[PDB]
Amino acid sequence: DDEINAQSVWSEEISSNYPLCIKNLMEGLKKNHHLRFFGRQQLSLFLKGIGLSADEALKFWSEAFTRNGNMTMEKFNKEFRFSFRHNYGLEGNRINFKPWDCHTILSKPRPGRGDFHGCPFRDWSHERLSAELRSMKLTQAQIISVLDSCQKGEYTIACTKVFEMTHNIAHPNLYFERSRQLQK
Ligand code: SF4
Repeated sequence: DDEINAQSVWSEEISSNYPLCIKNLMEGLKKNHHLRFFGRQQLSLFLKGIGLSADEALKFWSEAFTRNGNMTMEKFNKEFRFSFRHNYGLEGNRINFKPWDCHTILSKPRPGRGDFHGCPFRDWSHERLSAELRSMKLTQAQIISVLDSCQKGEYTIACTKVFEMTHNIAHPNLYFERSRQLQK
């Protein structure tokens, strides 16, 4: 827990290793203090996969959902705590839910307005992808290549390109582990 914990998953150091879908889910969680079912699962299970303990997860999710009076701790405990515990098996269900790979994520129903699950390389506009990638210090040429992949429907290749351009068999947790190790 000294490395991956409820507080460190909000740090720049750890979050620099997230792929765009996880970055998007964290941003929606930060802005809205809530995520709908599909994004709640995609993000909760990705964090379980990178080693966030069950105890630190309940800290992370309860703090994020109750921020700025968005809901009382009571409402969190009555309406969400069970669902988050179930993702770790804490309520006695003997299923160890596995993190979603890219194919699984792309296969979920496409996000609509207010949703943050899915794959930004498919689900975002070029304008929104361009700005996000500019903010990650990518150049014009580099962004055009990434978008070429997006236009061909080759989302996991576009993601791989972004990994390659931001560092000096398709799975968000694999992106995280590969990026974290280059960070060490
Ligand atoms: S390709 Fe996979 S890891 Fe990359 S942004 Fe899309 S769903 Fe996430």
